[PDB]
Amino acid sequence: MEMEKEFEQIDKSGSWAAIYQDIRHEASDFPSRVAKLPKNKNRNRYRDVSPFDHSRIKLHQEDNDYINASLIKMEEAQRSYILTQGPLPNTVGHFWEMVWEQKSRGVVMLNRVMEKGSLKCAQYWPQKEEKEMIFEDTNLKLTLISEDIKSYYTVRQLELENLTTQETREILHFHYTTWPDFGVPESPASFLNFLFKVRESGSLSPEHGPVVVHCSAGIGRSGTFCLADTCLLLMDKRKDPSSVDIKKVLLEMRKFRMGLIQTADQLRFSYLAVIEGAKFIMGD
Ligand SMILES: Cc1ccc2c(c1)[C@@H]1[C@H](CO2)CN2C(=O)CCN12
Repeated sequence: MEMEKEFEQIDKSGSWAAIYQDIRHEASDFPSRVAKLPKNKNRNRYRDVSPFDHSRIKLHQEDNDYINASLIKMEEAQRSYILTQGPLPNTVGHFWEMVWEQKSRGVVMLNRVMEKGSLKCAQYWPQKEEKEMIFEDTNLKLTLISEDIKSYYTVRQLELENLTTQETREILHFHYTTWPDFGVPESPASFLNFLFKVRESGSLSPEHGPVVVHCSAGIGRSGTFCLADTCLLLMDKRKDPSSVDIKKVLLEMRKFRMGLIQTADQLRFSYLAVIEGAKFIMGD
């Protein structure tokens, strides 16, 4: 069923809450035993948001290999994503260790450091060229190279140095700065523009490790980003773009991380983004 017609049928009937609860009921439940070990309590931002054991990213160290991060592997679309929480004061070094070890080119940030008057993640990148950051626990150095501030997003060029080997890599930081403190954006136009800027950079391409995507918990806004990207890629590959079922793609992604899409309003916004996405790239 063409999703644009499914959309108007749900809107006219006002059944968004009913559709959303059906997804919550059918979603996978897999063990997260490593996340719940007592040694890992200060590595989790939220007690109710944990990576599954089968899909968690492992840090390359013998001490403690745990980080709140999941590998989302989309077999038909041929895309992979790492979805993670906003870094905590004691996990900023783990975060950059993961970017290094997984060979990621891009980090996608969908939150502000402060929202609703409370801290939603650590200040984990340098704000001035001449004041670099050193992470002594993981032996990494991070330097701000350049910053491009636009109305709806900022892009940063960062240099990550493995102090152990003196190898360096260029990381691109894509910061979506205008998601509202409450609800979802009225139009998906600026979110879509942002998504196609991340693509144009190479950060989502198979010649690099998976993109790292985060918000505060790494399930709601983060879920919206990967769901829109994968659905638009499937519409480009298939003989019948009308066969793409957004609810079935979301349930496949929920095999790899719990809770993706946190509200019925985020589910409706994801439909709106894909639908408009299709028109721009398939109509005109
Ligand atoms: C669906 C959509 C919306 C916006 C948008 C794109 C796609 C992106 C980039 C422009 O922003 C450039 N681009 C094209 O010219 C073809 C499509 N793709």
